[PDB]
Amino acid sequence: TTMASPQLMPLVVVLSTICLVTVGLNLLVLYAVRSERKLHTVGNLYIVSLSVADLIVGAVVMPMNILYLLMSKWSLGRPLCLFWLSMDYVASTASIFSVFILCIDRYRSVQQPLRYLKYRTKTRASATILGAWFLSFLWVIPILGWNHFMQQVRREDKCETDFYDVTWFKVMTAIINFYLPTLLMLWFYAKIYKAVKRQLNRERKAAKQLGFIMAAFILCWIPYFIFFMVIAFCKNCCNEHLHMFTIWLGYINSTLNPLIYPLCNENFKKTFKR
Ligand SMILES: COc1ccc(CCN2CCC(Nc3nc4ccccc4n3Cc3ccc(F)cc3)CC2)cc1
Repeated sequence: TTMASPQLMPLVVVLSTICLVTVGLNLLVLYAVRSERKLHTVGNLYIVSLSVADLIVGAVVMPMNILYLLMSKWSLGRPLCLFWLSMDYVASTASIFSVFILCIDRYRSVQQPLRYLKYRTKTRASATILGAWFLSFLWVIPILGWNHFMQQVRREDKCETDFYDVTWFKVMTAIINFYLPTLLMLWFYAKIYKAVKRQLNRERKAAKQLGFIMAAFILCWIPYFIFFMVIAFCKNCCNEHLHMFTIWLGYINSTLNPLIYPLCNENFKKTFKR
């Protein structure tokens, strides 16, 4: 019945725990924000956007990915697989765009906290978050319309994105979506950290929070992306174990961010203590 060998259970039994902990922590963060007035700041809007993206990548893709791992097939509804892809790619890129927006906001604030003050109303933070989410949801077009744009799954042993066999698009979208946000974020973070070390202490807790979030990303997703852009050329080169572990390393990052917040802010630990 497309089962898995009894030696593949002792890891799914903990993947389910990771799935439940991701949605038990992100939901806790979200309820913390909507239960206390002190947490309706500007950067907490970006934190909420990140927590929502992690809730989606912990509640929609985690159980579907676990079921796909346990049952090595996806003859389980073509539109359902399309929805899983459209809620995996969009969530994973929305997390990295929300982090990018937060990093730009903090870099503008640390630029000079006398010139970026009239562009920090919460309405504009919400507008930027909605714009980032729109750019993320733009990922629906290629997945659902590659058979319409390029005159080209038809593979029922496993459902996959329609451009998996398109090396040029894969490498180009990987380069853009990861590297350019990653490079820009690293540049902004270095520019922040220089000034923060320069002046002086809430700055050396907020800078550490942003640095830990960025470290989480650039250190838990890059094992996936280096493999993704080395596999785009090597075709006799298909180690499934490393790929399957790197994807779940990124998912562990999604789980870790809700643990990152308590250990970098006192307000979050004060509202998590009860
Ligand atoms: C059981 O076997 C399987 C086999 C396959 C799968 C799919 C796993 N899925 C996991 C998440 C992956 N996201 C992803 N790849 C990308 C390639 C180019 C551009 C963006 C890409 N993005 C989104 C992203 C964006 C920024 C970022 F910082 C991180 C990611 C896509 C793959 C699941 C189970």
